[PDB]
Amino acid sequence: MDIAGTTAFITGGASGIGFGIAQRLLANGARLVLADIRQDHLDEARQFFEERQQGRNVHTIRLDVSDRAQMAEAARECEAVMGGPDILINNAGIDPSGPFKDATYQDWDYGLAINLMGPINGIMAFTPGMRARGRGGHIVNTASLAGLTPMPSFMAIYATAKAAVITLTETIRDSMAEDNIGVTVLMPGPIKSRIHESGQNRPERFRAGSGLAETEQQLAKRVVADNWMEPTEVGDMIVDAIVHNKLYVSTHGNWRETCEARFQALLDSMPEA
Amino acid sequence: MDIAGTTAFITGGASGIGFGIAQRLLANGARLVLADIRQDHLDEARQFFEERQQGRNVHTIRLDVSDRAQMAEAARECEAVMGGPDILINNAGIDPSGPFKDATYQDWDYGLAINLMGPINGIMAFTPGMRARGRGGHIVNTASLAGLTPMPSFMAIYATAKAAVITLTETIRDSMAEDNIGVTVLMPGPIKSRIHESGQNRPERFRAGSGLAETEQQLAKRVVADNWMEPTEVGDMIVDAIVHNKLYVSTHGNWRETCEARFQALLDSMPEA
Ligand SMILES: NC(=O)C1=CN([C@@H]2O[C@H](COP(=O)(O)OP(=O)(O)OC[C@H]3O[C@@H](n4cnc5c(N)ncnc54)[C@H](O)[C@@H]3O)[C@@H](O)[C@H]2O)C=CC1
Ligand SMILES: NC(=O)C1=CN([C@@H]2O[C@H](COP(=O)(O)OP(=O)(O)OC[C@H]3O[C@@H](n4cnc5c(N)ncnc54)[C@H](O)[C@@H]3O)[C@@H](O)[C@H]2O)C=CC1
Ligand SMILES: COc1cc([C@H](O)[C@@H](CO)Oc2ccccc2OC)ccc1O
Ligand SMILES: [Mg+2]
Repeated sequence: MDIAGTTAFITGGASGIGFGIAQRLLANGARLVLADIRQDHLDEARQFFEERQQGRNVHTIRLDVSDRAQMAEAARECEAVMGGPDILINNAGIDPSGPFKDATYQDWDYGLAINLMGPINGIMAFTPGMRARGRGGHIVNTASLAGLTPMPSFMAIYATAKAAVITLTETIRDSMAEDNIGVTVLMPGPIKSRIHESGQNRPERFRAGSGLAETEQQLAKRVVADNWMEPTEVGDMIVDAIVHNKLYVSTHGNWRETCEARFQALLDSMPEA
Repeated sequence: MDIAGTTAFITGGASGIGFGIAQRLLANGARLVLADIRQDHLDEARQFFEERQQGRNVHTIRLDVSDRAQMAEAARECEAVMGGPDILINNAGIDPSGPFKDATYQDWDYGLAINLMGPINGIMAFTPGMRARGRGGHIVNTASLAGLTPMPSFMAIYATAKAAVITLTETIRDSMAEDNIGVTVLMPGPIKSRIHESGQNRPERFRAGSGLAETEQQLAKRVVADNWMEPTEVGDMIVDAIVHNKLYVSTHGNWRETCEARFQALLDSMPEA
C-alpha cells in the first residue's frame, strides 16, 4: 500500500526502532501518532520533529500498551486528532531477562503483558476501525530473532513472548486480508536503541515482588555497540514491507545457521507421514 | 531418567492424551497424581484404575491450572500425599478457536491462561521442589503441531499459545539441566480425545463476554475419527522421551512439507550475514 497520505500509530514510537520507523514513514508522506510510556522520550521525539518543522504531522500520546482502557482511548484519540490510523505499528517492548530461577510471577506477567499482550491489545483496539473505514491498512508487529533462534533460559520470558508474536502475525493474516489489511512481523537482530532502560519502563504494578531488579540495574549500564544497526535502516525495511505487503522482515542473517539447525531438529522429530 | 518408583503429576490427566500418558507411566512403574478441572473425568479415571486394581497408585486433584493458588496447593498436596513429583506433565489444554472477528478479550485471556500460563504455573509451582529434592526429574509440556505449521486466523489464539509453549520448553532446558531435570515438548497431530468438550471446560470467569459460545456448541458435536491416533500410543512416545531425555516429540509427519515451506520463508527473509 502507498504510504503517502496515511496516518501511522506507532507504539514505542519515541525511541529506538519505533522512532526509526517514525522518521521513515514521515519521510514517505505519512502523518504520525507516537504512543509511549516514557514522557521524556515523547518530549524528545516531539522536539526532534519540531526542529525540522514537522510538528504539525506528529502527535504524541503517553500510554501503557498493556492497559486496555488506555489503548481504547488512544484509538479514539488517534482517529479524532490525526485520522485513522491506516498503519498500526505494535512495536513497544522491554527486556525482562535475568537468571531464570530468580524470575517471579510478576516478571512473567510483566514480560508477557508488554511483549505479547501489547500487540494483541493493539489489534483488538484498532483493527475494528481499520476494517470499518474500508480503506485498507497495514499492521507491523515487532517480534525478534530471539523468537526464532534457540535462546538460553536467561531470556526465557522474552523469547517465549516473541515467538508468540511471530505466530500471532502469521495467523491473523487471512482475517486482516478480508479488509485489505496487510501484516508484517519484524524480527530484528541487534539494533541501536534504549531498550537497556527497560527497568525504567516497567509499569508500576509489576515492580513489587520482581526478582530481577539487580539484572535491570546491570542492563541499564550496558553500552550500545557501534556496529549494531541504525533504527532508520530498520525503518526503510518496514517502508518496503508495507509497500510490498511482506509477511516477514529480518534485519540480520547471523542466526541463519542456528535457525536451520533448530528447524532440522523439529523436522527430525516428525515420523514419516 | 528412570520412571520406576517415581510420582508423575499430570494436568489434564483424566482424559485424552494426558490419560494415555497416565496409563503408560503407571505401566512403567510410576505413581500418579491426575489434576483436572472436570470432576466427572476424574471419577471416570478413578474407576478405570480401580477396575484394574491400581487405585492405590492414583490420586486425583480437581483444579484449574490457571489458578496459581490452587497450583501452589497442588504442589503441597502432591508431595504430601504421593511424594514428589519427579515427573511434571503440563498437558491440560482447550480449544478457543472461532471466527477471528468474533473473538473477544475474554477469549484471548481464556486461551492464553490455560494453554500458556497453565504450563508456566506448573513450572513455577513445582520445579523449585524438584530441584530441592535433588533426584532430578522431567518436564513434558503439551504444545501442538499447530504451534509450528502455519495456521489460519480461526485458530489464532490456539496457535499463538502453542508456539509459545514450544519456545518456553526450549529456553528452560539449560536451567532445568542444572538440577538434572530434563524437558520435552510434545507436539501432537490428531489424537482421539475429548477436547471437543472444551466449552464445558472453560473456567467460569471467562464465560461472560465470550464471543465464541456458538462455536463451542458446534464443537461439542464433533465426532472423534477412528483413524486418529490412540492416546496410549502418544503415552509410549512420552515414556521414550522421558527415558532418553528427548527435547522434541511429534506424533505425526503430515505437516513436514508445510513446516518446511514456513521455515524456508523465514530463512529467505534473512539477509546475507
Ligand atoms: N537489539 C534491539 O534493539 C531489538 C529490539 N527488538 C524489539 O524492538 C522493539 C522496540 O524496542 P527498542 O527500539 O530496541 O527499544 P527502545 O527502548 O529504544 O524503544 C522502545 C520504546 O517503547 C517504549 N515502551 C516500553 N514499554 C512500553 C509500554 N508498556 N507502553 C508503551 N510504550 C512502552 C519505551 O519507552 C521506548 O520508548 C521491542 O519490541 C524490542 O523487543 C527486537 C529485536 C532487537
Ligand atoms: N488432536 C488432539 O487431541 C490434540 C491435542 N493437543 C493438546 O493435547 C492436550 C490434551 O488435550 P486432549 O487430550 O486432546 O483433550 P482432553 O479434553 O480429552 O483432555 C484434556 C483434559 O484437560 C482438562 N482441562 C481442560 N482445562 C483445564 C484446566 N483449566 N485445568 C485443569 N484441567 C483442565 C480437561 O478437563 C480434560 O480432562 C491439550 O493441551 C491439547 O491442546 C494438541 C494437539 C492435538
Ligand atoms: C540490544 O538489546 C536487546 C536485544 C534483544 C533482541 O531481541 C535480540 C536481537 O535480535 O537478542 C538476541 C537475538 C538472537 C540472539 C541473541 C540475542 O541476544 C542475546 C533482546 C534483549 C536486549 O536487551
Ligand atoms: Mg483442592
